[PDB]
Amino acid sequence: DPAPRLAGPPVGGPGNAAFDLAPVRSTGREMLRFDFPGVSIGAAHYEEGPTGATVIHIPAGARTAVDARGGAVGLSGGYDFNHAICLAGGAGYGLEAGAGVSGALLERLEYRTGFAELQLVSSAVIYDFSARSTAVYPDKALGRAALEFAVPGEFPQGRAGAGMSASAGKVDWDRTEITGQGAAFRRLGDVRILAVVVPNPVGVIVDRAGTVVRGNYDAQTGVRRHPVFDYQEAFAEQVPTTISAIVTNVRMSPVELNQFAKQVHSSMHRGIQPFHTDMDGDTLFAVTTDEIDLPTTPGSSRGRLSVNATALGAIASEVMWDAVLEAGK
Amino acid sequence: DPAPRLAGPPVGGPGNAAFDLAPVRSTGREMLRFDFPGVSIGAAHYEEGPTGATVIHIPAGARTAVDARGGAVGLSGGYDFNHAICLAGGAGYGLEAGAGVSGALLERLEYRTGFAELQLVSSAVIYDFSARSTAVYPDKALGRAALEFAVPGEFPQGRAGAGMSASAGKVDWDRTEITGQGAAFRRLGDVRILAVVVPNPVGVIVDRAGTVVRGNYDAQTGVRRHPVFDYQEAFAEQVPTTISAIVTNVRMSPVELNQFAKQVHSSMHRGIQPFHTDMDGDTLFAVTTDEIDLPTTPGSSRGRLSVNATALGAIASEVMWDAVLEAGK
Amino acid sequence: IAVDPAPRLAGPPGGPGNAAFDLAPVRSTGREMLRFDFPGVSIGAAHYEEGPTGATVIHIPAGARTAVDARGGAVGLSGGYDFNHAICLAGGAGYGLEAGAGVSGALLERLEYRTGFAELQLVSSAVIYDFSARSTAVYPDKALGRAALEFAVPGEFPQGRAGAGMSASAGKVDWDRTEITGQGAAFRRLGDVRILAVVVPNPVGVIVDRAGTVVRGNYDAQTGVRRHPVFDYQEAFAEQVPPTTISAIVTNVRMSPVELNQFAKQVHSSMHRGIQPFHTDMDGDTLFAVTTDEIDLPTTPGSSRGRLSVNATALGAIASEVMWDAVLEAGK
Amino acid sequence: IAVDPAPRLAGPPGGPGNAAFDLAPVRSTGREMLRFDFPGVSIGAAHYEEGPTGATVIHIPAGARTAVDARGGAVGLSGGYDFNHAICLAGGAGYGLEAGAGVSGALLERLEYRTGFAELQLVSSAVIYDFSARSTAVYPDKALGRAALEFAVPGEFPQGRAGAGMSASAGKVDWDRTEITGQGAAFRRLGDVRILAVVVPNPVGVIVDRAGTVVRGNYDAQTGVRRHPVFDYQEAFAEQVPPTTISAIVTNVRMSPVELNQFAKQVHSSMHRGIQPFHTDMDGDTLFAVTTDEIDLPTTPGSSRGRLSVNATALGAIASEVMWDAVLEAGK
Ligand SMILES: [Cl-]
Ligand SMILES: [Cl-]
Ligand SMILES: [Cl-]
Ligand SMILES: [Cl-]
Ligand SMILES: [Cl-]
Ligand SMILES: [Cl-]
Ligand SMILES: [Cl-]
Ligand SMILES: [Cl-]
Repeated sequence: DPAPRLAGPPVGGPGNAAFDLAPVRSTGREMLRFDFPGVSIGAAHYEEGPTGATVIHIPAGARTAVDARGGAVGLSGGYDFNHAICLAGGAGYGLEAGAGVSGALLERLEYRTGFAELQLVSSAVIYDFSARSTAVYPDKALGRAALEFAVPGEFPQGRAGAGMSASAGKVDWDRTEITGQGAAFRRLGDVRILAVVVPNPVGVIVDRAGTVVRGNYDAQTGVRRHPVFDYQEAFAEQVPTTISAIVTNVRMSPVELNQFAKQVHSSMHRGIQPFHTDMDGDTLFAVTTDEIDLPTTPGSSRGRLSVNATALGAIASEVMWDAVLEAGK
Repeated sequence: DPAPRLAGPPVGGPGNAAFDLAPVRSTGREMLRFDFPGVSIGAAHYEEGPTGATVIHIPAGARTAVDARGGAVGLSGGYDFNHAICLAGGAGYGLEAGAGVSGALLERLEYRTGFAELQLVSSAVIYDFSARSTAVYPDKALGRAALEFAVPGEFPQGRAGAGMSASAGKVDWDRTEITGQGAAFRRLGDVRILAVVVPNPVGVIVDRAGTVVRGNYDAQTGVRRHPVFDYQEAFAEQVPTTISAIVTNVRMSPVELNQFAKQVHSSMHRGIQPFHTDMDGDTLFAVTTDEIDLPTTPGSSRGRLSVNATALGAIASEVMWDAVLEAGK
Repeated sequence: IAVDPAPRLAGPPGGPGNAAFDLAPVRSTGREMLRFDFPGVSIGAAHYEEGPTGATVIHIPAGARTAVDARGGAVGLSGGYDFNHAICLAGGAGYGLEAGAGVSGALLERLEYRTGFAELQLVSSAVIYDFSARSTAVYPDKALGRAALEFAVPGEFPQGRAGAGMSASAGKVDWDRTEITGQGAAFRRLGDVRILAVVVPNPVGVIVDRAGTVVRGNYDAQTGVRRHPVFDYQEAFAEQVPPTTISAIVTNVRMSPVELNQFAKQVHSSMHRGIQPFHTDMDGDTLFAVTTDEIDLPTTPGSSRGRLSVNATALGAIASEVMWDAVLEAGK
Repeated sequence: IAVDPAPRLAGPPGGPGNAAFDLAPVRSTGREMLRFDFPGVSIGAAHYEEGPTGATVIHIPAGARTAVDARGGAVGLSGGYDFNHAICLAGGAGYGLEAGAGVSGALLERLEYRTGFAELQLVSSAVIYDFSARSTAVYPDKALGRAALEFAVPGEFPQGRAGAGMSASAGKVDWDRTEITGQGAAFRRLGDVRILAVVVPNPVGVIVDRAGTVVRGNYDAQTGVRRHPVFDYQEAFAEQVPPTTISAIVTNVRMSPVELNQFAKQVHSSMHRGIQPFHTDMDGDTLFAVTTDEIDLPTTPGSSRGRLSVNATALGAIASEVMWDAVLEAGK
């Protein structure tokens, strides 16, 4: 039962043109540290929003699967191979941050443009305008800044980057609470799994016991409700987005990687409820650096079908739940 | 903590040609009764398998969305409008049951064949051969029988129809348990929601507290395990299907219905874990009889965004969890 | 081909169904047999005279990686697997998917009822609606699918009114101008490379040759000629709004799942050259792209004819021509 | 069109990028202006001489229901929304998606920075890779997209080397045979019905006319003629294996989401008539089908020209011809 963080009602607010916007390097509430060679993370925000962008930079490039769900997807690129993933606020306007990343990467490549040297950035967005009283959005300059701020082995938890103005629980805006962004990391032997998430759900964040921990908080009661209780009573009366990434170092074929993405994404309906709704633009990127082979056969002491991409997906699903809970903390 | 129902190892077994197969009307462990005009359910099995088929008959026809996930889908038709949904065992061979339904419906239509009089049956299957020691599968005659046995307002819970030899928890077959089929029903005002499920998951059935209730039972310990505990230890050591239907009477557009299907299907990763894996052929049919309008605006005392298809999806997700728990009981 | 200019109007359309008849499968021989050299690939074609309707089965007993491309609002598909031991094409609209169950059951029996997951016999099936072209309600049933498998012959294909093509037809702006088509196949061997195309065109649109001439469908008995449907459509709009094809490519060239899928889409779209309109809401157009995984593409795509000349796209372009030839055989 | 037979080889391809230049947007006028009567639809085209590269923006301020059809292995798409206030087509490969951000930001400013979910300004963008056709690394940036919006003119389209078409090219079996294309548009009014096609063909394949003649791309300077790529591909295989197009249709006819989506697929596939090969792994082919929802189809599909003559499929067939005309304008 954490203390509430109600977003409150928005107030006609100023947009980008009204300000000389200074990027700020986001530090969040605390820094997660981890060991994942070849992966860097940067996060930048404008205090003016507040709104921001979070960039996962994999300079060598990495094979990717994208799983998009719901009626409000805001996606650019969605490539099967990426040098960066850019997550941002600002609704569709915030896809501009990824253009800032792309242009910067072209500069770093000394303006080479061979079809194979193309720098590929996939971007996804949350609508974060109800949670504040301005129209500032992540722009090209903010995406460039997030890339510039990227470093190996660090992630700023909470109100940082794309998570500045993320919020949950939207049966009614009077009960919506600020979330954040979150990350979690596990290493098993040589295997590495990093989960990054920016939950801006219509639904609420739920822990492993089934407790609603963030979103749909009623100030009249002091208690959070699972949305289904509201929905069911609404029917009886009246009749008559989360953007995320997994990054791993395990080699998976295109088909395995795509099904892994679907599996991990669906697993997030455990910690976010409802999820994958028409109201949401839920988008997960599954990224592999293609470093570690799975064994040719899937046995172990733990079972005949225990070491495969599905197994990896189950583990990664837990890392992602932990990240969602970090974002809601 | 229910008593175990381990499937045990399969034993070269006989197939359909070896028997004079008599359809049996499946009664299960108990009958669910409900009120849903225009919907009938029949279930038939062969004791010889044991294996069976469950048919949802909507004689007027109903708009449908199909959501298929994983690497082992076995689907026929997958139509956007159906007179029947046929769920069966027998792996891909059991898709034949749906042909029995289709042919019977043509007969009932007096052999009319105008493109608009076409009788549309969508079928999906589970692989149920590891859970028994024969190669008998649901054939045309069994599908016809299931249709013949269909009645309004009844569903046979447990080991009935397609659920005869369904099983869960397949990290290792020594720990796999027999499930069944399940159904649940809710009425809210005029709104009706029926969930039908045949869980044959690689994963396990999980209740709302997070307890593993069916699948991955270790006879050496007397306890069921969430598969992720096995998977994670397998990695540390070695490196280095569910078919379902919702049926409702609420009018939804094609787009709403499709997103509703996705939402409800993903919600099942709460009660089945892992879910939507490469190993699974998970297929959900969302069917509406298009009887009840939702209101033009989505408000109620419960919230400004409380009465819409997403709301319906959240409610239906709970009905489906209840059905999954019925199947595992 | 030399297409026969003569009309073959289907005519209009209280039809009897399967059990009204003592249905004996007939091995379809069509108008002519195509012979092709592609070890591992057999084709069987069976029909019921009483429809007339039929099924055509491509049997690849090793199993072969497959991509499925389905378009339009009227798809009738079973299985649609990424690996198949057989592809079953049939008449009878959705009822004719039953033929593929006949194939599946027969293959299980041939496998001595083994049911290990790696032993599952996988059949993908697709259908055309062929009831407008005849009075009956007879459809390709499980017996007919089993018969088409039993009748499969290595390296032979019956052109014309045979198997699934027995009551196929084209050009459906008005049924008075619809003509019977058939099924068709074509084959090319280029070096070591083998490409087989099989098609059962039952289009809303018409069959068009490489010169742009409409050669089958939309025959107006009042004019004696076939014109493109667009002329009828444009005249219809000016007046009233005043101010399926099922097919397979089979090749022996190794393609990854991703390459094979995009090859399928390319070849399928290429068929809008020979069938117009195509991929419509009215159509259940479904193409299966199958590779037997026998021969590698070179690791680099060069030749004397260009730096990007030997790759899956190039193979797709070649296969597209084989498919157009098959479409013209069906319409001949 | 009368296509110019003369070659326009792109030539081969250490190129400077955007900030190397003081980049002034130029309003593109192309070779000729198409004028069309479609209230609510404007087109702006802007280029940078220093590329040369550009962007073409279709501005529909009411917003319009859209279906997106994307094919191939090289798609470069932003938004891909089911409802759009603008469509932005650009060069610069994935970098040129930035032009659409310029459009989006400008539209937000025009909306006085209102951000209610029902007020969100939705821009879908798609790109061609046009860097082989020039030395520079200049790409359509946010300023260029904003300029293309600012330059939008109701009912006018600049044909040829203009906007996104400034460095578009066709026929990429070998770059030595690649020719500059352009952008193209065509428009038809039939009764009350309006159909606009816009295309930016940068294909791997070639542009083909209705007679089957290759008219742009794969020009062999050693022969003086263009032949179909398949001749090169087949010769390449015999030797070595021995024994993007971005486009939009815009119409005023009401179509449901399902009809509009299948219309998009039909029209897109129809472009394999005029662009061959098409929908290849090599291509990022993306078509936007947009309806302004002004006029109903009749409730029944009859006319004197047939019982199934007035429906979305019929509209698709008509629109397919408008699109082929646009492709030929681009290649002229
Ligand atoms: Cl929000
Ligand atoms: Cl927890
Ligand atoms: Cl199993
Ligand atoms: Cl429970
Ligand atoms: Cl027909
Ligand atoms: Cl045989
Ligand atoms: Cl190019
Ligand atoms: Cl303007």
